[PDB]
Amino acid sequence: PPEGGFGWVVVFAATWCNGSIFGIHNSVGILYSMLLEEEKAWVGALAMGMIFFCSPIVSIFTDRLGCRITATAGAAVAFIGLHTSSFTSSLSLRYFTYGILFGCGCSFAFQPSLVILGHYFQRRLGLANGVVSAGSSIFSMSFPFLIRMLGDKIKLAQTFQVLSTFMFVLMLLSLTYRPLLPSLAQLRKYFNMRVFRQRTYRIWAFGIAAAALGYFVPYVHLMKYVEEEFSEIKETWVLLVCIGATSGLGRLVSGHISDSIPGLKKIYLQVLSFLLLGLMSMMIPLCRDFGGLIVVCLFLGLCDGFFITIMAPIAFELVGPMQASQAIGYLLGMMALPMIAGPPIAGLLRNCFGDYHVAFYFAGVPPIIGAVILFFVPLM
Amino acid sequence: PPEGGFGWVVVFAATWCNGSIFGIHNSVGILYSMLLEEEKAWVGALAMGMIFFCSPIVSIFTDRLGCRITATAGAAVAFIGLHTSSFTSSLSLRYFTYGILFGCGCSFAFQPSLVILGHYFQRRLGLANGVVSAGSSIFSMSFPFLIRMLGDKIKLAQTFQVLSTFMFVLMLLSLTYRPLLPSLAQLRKYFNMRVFRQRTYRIWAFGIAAAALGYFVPYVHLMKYVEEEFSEIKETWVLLVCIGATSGLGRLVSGHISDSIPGLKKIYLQVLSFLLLGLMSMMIPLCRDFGGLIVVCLFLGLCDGFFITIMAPIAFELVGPMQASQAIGYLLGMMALPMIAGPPIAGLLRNCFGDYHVAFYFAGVPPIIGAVILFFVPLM
Ligand SMILES: CCCCCCCCCCCCCCCCCC(=O)OC[C@H](COP(=O)([O-])OCC[N+](C)(C)C)OC(=O)CCCCCCCCCCCCCCCCC
Ligand SMILES: C[C@@H]1CC[C@@]2(OC1)O[C@H]1C[C@H]3[C@@H]4CC=C5C[C@@H](OCCC(CO)CO)CC[C@]5(C)[C@H]4CC[C@]3(C)[C@H]1[C@@H]2C
Ligand SMILES: C[C@@H]1CC[C@@]2(OC1)O[C@H]1C[C@H]3[C@@H]4CC=C5C[C@@H](OCCC(CO)CO)CC[C@]5(C)[C@H]4CC[C@]3(C)[C@H]1[C@@H]2C
Ligand SMILES: COc1cc([C@H]2Oc3c(O)cc([C@H]4Oc5cc(O)cc(O)c5C(=O)[C@@H]4O)cc3[C@@H]2CO)ccc1O
Ligand SMILES: COc1cc([C@H]2Oc3c(O)cc([C@H]4Oc5cc(O)cc(O)c5C(=O)[C@@H]4O)cc3[C@@H]2CO)ccc1O
Repeated sequence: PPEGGFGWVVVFAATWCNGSIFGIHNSVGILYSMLLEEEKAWVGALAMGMIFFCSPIVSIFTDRLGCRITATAGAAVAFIGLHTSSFTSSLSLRYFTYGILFGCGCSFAFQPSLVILGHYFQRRLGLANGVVSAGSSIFSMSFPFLIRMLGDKIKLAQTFQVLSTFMFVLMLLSLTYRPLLPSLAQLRKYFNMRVFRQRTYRIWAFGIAAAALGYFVPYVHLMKYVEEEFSEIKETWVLLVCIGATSGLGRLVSGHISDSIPGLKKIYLQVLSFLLLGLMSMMIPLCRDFGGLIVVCLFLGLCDGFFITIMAPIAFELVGPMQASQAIGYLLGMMALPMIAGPPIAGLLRNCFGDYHVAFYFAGVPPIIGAVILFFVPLM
Repeated sequence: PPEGGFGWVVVFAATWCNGSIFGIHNSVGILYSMLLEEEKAWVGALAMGMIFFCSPIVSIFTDRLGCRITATAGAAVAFIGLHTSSFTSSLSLRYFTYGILFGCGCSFAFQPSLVILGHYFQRRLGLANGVVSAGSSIFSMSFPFLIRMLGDKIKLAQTFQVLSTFMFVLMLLSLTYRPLLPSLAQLRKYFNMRVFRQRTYRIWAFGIAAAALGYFVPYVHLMKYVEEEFSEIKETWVLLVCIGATSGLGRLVSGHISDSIPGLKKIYLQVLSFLLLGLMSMMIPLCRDFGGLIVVCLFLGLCDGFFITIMAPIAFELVGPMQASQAIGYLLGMMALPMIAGPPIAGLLRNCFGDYHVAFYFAGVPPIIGAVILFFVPLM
C-alpha cells in the first residue's frame, strides 16, 4: 500500500470520526443536566454500548457493501438521530431517537474507520492508528467543556443542532474511504464465522473480553473516588490534565513502536497495559497524598493508550487484511457487554460497603486474568 | 443511453432538487413575516437570482469536475446556509448567509440536474425533463402552505432546520449522478466560449433572454391584480388551483410531445408559449368576470409549462451532449438579469399610473419580441 499520500487524508477523516463520536458521548451527561434545567442515566449507556454491540453487523455490511457506503450510511443515521433529538420533546421519543439511531449510526460509521486505515497502511499501520487514537483522545476530552460553554449560552435544541453539524461534516469526510483492496444459505454466508476457526484469534478476543470490566472501572470511578475521599483539595483539574496528556502521548508512542515489533509479539504490549493497570487498580485505595493520585493518573493514561492503539493493528495482523473487518467487529461485539456491565457493578459494590476499596480491589482482577490469558497466545 | 433503468432513479433525484429549491424560495416571504412577528424583500430576490446569475461558473465546474461533485458541493453549501440562517440573529448576517450561501449552493446543485438527465436520456430526454418539471411545479406550489402551517406551530430557527434537512436529503440523493458519458491560458481554457460560435444558439439564447421580463411579470402580479381590482370575490384559491394543475399537466404533455418533433422544429413550441402569453398579458386588464380570470389562469399555466420543459431539451439538442452544460449555464446566466428586473419594473409602472393596465400592456411586448426573434432560428 501507499503507506502515505491519500492514506493520510483518510487518517484525518478517521480522526474526525473517533473524536466526534466518543466526544459527543462524553457530553451526554451535560445534555441530561440541560434537560433537567428545562423541566424544573441508562439511555446514555445504551447509546454508547450500541457502538460495540452492533459491530458484528457492521462487519458484514463492510465486507459486502464497503467501507465508504457503510460509513456514509452510519453518519447519515447519526445526523438524523441528532436532528430528531433537536426536534423531540419527550422522555420516550428521546430514548429511541438517541440510542437506537445515533448509537447505531455511530457503530456503522466507526467500524470501517479502522479497516480503511488497514487498507492504506500496512508497514506503518501502527503509526496511523496511533495518530487516529491520539487525536480522538484529545478531541474527546476537549468536547464536554465546549458543550458546557455552549449550554451556558444556547438551549438544548441548538446544541443538538451543532452536534448534527459535527455528524454532517463527519459524513462528508467519510467519502474519502476510497477502496484499495478487493472486496437459509445467505444466513450461513453472512455468518460464516471463519475467524473463530483460528485458536490465536479466539483466545486473544476472549482475553480482551474478559479484561474489559476491570479495565474500564477505574477510568469512570476515579473522579468519584477523589471527590469522596479527597474533599480538601481544589486542584482536581490537574488529574484530568495529567490523564489526558499522558494518554495521548502513550497512544502515539505505542502506535509508533508497535511497528518495530515483528509479529504476534506486539500482543505483549497489551499484557503490560493490563498488568500495570490491574496492579494500579489495587493501589488507588492506598493513595494518601496528591502526588500518589498524580502518579496513578499518569500510569492510568499510559495503560489506556497501548491497549486501544495496538488492539487495532494486532487485530489486523492476526487474521490478515481480508478477514479484518470481521475480526474487528466481533472483538468489539464481545467487548460490548463486559465494558458496559463493569462500572455499574463497581458502583453497586461501592454502595454495599460504603467505600470504593472493595470495588477497586475487585476491578483489579479481571485485567490480570486477561493478561495471563493473552500471555499464552504469542507462545504458539 | 439506457433511456430508463437507473436513469429513472436520477429523474427522481432531479425532481427532489428542483421542487426543493424553488419551493423553498417560494417560502421566503412567509419566513420574512415570521421574522417581523418576532421583532415587533431585496434579499429574497437576490437569493433566487443567484440560482441563474451564477450558473455560468457552475457550467465550468460540471465539465471539469462533474455532475456528482458539483451537485454534492452545492447541496452542502445550501445546507450550511440554511443552518447558519437557523443560528444567526441579525439583519446583515442574514443577507450573507441566505443569499450568498444558499442561492449559490442552489445554483451549483441545480445546474447539473439537467445535464445528468441528458446523460441518461437521449431519445426520451423530453419525457424525463417533463416529469422532472411537473413534479417540481407541484412540489413548489405545495411547499409554502406547509411552511405556513409549520410557522403556526414552531419558530423560525426550527423551520430553518427543517429546510436544512430537506437540503440534506437533496445532497444524499445527488450522489446518484453516476457519469455515463466522457468528461492567463487557464482563463481562456475555462472561458473558451465555443457555444457562442453557433448562430442558432446565439439567437435562441438572445430571444429567451429578451422574453424573460414580460414572461415573468404576469405570474408574480396576477394575484395582486385580482386582489386590487376584484375585492368582492372570496374564492381566490380557485385561481391558484387552476394555474398549478394546468401548469403541471402542460409540463408533462409538452415534455412528452417534444420528443415527436424531429429537430429544431421543437423551438416552435416555445414561440407559442411566448405568443399566447404575450396576448394573454395584454388581455388581463379586460376581464370583467370571474370566468375570464379562470381562463386566463389556465392559459398562463399552459404557456408556462412548454417554455421550461422544452427549454431544457432544446438546449441539449442545439449543441450536443458535450457542450450542453455550457449552453444551459449561459442561457441561465443571460436570463438571470431580465427575469429579476421584470416584476420590479412592472410594480414601478403600476405605482406611477395607479393601475396595472399599463404594466401588463408593457409586459406583453417583450415575450412577443422574443417569439418573433426565435421564429427565425429553425429556418436556418
Ligand atoms: C431513519 C434513518 C433513515 C436513513 C436514511 C438513509 C441514510 C443513508 C443513505 C445514503 C447512504 C448510501 C451510500 C452513500 C453513497 C456512497 C458511495 C457514493 O455514492 O459514491 C461517492 C462519490 C464517488 O464514489 P464513486 O465510487 O462513484 O467514485 C468513482 C469510482 N469508480 C469510477 C471506480 C466507480 O463521492 C464523490 O465523489 C462525491 C464528492 C462530493 C464532494 C463534496 C464536497 C463538499 C464541500 C462542502 C464545503 C462546505 C463548507 C463551505 C462553507 C463555506 C462557509 C463560508
Ligand atoms: C484513559 C482516559 C480516561 C478518561 C476517559 O477515558 C479515557 O474517561 C471518560 C470520562 C470523561 C469525563 C466524564 C465527565 C466529565 C465531567 C464534566 O463536568 C463538567 C465540568 C465540571 C467542573 O466544572 C462541572 O461543571 C467535564 C468532562 C468530564 C471530566 C469528562 C472528561 C473526559 C473523560 C475523562 C473521558 C475519557 C475518554
Ligand atoms: C406557475 C408559475 C410558477 C411560480 C408561481 O406561480 C407562477 O408559483 C406560485 C406559488 C405561489 C405561492 C403559493 C402560496 C402562497 C401562500 C400565501 O399565503 C397567504 C395566506 C393563505 C395561506 O398561505 C391563506 O389565506 C401567500 C402567497 C404564496 C407564498 C404564493 C406566492 C406566489 C407564488 C410563489 C407563485 C409563483 C409566481
Ligand atoms: C459509561 O460506561 C462506560 C464508559 C466507558 C468510557 O471509558 C472509555 C475508555 O476508558 C476508553 C474509551 C476508548 O475506547 C476506544 C475503543 C476503541 O476500540 C477504539 C478507540 O479509538 C477508543 C477510544 O477513542 C476511546 O477513548 C472509551 C471509553 C468510554 C467513554 O468514552 C467505558 C466503559 C463503560 O462501561
Ligand atoms: C420574485 O421575482 C421573480 C420571481 C419569479 C418566479 O416566477 C417563476 C416562474 O414563473 C417560473 C419558474 C420556473 O423556473 C424554472 C426555470 C428553469 O430553468 C427550470 C425549472 O424547472 C423551472 C421551474 O421549476 C420554475 O418553477 C420560477 C419562478 C420564480 C419563483 O419560483 C420569476 C421571476 C422573478 O423576477
